[PDB]
Amino acid sequence: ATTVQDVIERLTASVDTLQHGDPNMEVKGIATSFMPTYRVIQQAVSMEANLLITHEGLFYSHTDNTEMMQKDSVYQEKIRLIRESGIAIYRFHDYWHRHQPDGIMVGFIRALEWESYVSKYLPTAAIVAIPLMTAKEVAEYAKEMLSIPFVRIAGDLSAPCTRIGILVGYRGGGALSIPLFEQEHLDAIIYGEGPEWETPEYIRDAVYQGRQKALIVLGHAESEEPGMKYLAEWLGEQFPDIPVHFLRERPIFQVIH
Amino acid sequence: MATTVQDVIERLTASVGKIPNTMDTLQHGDPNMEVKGIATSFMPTYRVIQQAVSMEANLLITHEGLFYSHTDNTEMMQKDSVYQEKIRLIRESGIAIYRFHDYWHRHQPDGIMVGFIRALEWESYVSKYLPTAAIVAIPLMTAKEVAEYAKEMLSIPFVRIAGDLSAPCTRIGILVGYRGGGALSIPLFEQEHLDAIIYGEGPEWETPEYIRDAVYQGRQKALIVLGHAESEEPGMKYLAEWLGEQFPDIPVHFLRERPIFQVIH
Ligand SMILES: [Zn+2]
Ligand SMILES: [Zn+2]
Repeated sequence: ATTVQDVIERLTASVDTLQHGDPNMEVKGIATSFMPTYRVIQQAVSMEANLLITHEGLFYSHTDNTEMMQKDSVYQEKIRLIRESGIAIYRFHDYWHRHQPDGIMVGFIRALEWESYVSKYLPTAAIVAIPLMTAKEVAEYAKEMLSIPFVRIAGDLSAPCTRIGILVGYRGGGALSIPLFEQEHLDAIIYGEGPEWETPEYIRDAVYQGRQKALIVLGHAESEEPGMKYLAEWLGEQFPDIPVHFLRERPIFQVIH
Repeated sequence: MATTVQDVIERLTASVGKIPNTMDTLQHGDPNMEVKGIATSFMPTYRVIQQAVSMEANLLITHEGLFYSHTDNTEMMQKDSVYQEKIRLIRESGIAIYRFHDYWHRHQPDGIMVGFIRALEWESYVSKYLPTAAIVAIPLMTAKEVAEYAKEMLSIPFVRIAGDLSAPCTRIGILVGYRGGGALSIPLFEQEHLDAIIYGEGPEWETPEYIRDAVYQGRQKALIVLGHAESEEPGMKYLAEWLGEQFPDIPVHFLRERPIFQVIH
């Protein structure tokens, strides 16, 4: 007779709020996803999952924008679907990141089958030491393992890489990323999203100065969806009598080239 | 009478009142130096500075900061050889570097925005200039066609599109630079009844997800994301054209940079 709040308690004790729904509802199935899109909510209904665990918020902000969205028709139609669906939606974000090895990062490393190459887990990043690959080869490897349509790369595509730093989510900014390059003697960094005018411009200059360095930018959702698939596997083991599944979304962007 | 660096600064900041703790400052050089040449750029990259020196332009006017932040970092400027070698180049360059950002955006028509609209040859289609956006009413194109048009007119290798590539687009909002976030973009979509928005850069979890859901709900809307430099370089090219008019004896050149990213597909 596991309830919504029972699941939240197990998640909160492995180491973020119930955006909607009855915490005392009995859980009949669980979906996980990076983003609680309108279509993911419809898919949860079709799967008869009445608890959706997602990484991001419901209404396109990390802050509470409910008042600014009250007159918005997209918000109104989404809240109408949520009320009709009877689903509960829980945002699981900070806890998973703050675990000893960050669970989002662990999921990413596992998706790339790089468990055996991890040199160290840092609070904000992980470091891997791999057999030599060019930066373009690392970019192609990540694209293939993650099954994503495109990646972006700054700097030297031919840079020989044996030490790589990984930062998931919106962690590509210069304050987190730039110090790692010489502190951990990195050839390249992989990250999800960050300001275009910070770490990529550092790499542009470094390559201009002759350094063989590069930056592989995956996409924010692309960098964190392995963590949410990993979460569904963990939840399915924690609750073996409740069906639990990851829902993947389509890429947010298409490239016009 | 010759023209000095501070002379150019004053001509640039002339019609805009003083902005409190703006970082539109002189990053390096002597304000009383005479200007033999002027270069404009979006970003003061290592190569941009080398080219300005090589062209004997001794005043570089750029939109962004010198060390990979909107706030330069003395901590980690000390270590890291990349920062060090760039500082060494600047010092031995003997050129003046002035960051023209807020005052450019706060010109009566946003100078970055006017440069962008000129580069797309869309001045005839402007419906209004808002403080932090422009609205254009264009001959009907699909969203994909708008994206392809922007890519061709700006001479850039790729653009990205969220939403409905089939969306019939006539009313388009434009936000240059890092203004694509939902605080600015989402109100505009329903206040100004936009079919699409073109912007430089913004959080992937804000406006693109709004449009994803809009399209899931049956709306025919799209988002075209150009890149930060791609959205603001035309504004610095236009600044070079303007500055040459204002200082006719001084050679003025716009220094374009490479795309920051290559796409692997
Ligand atoms: Zn995250
Ligand atoms: Zn700008």
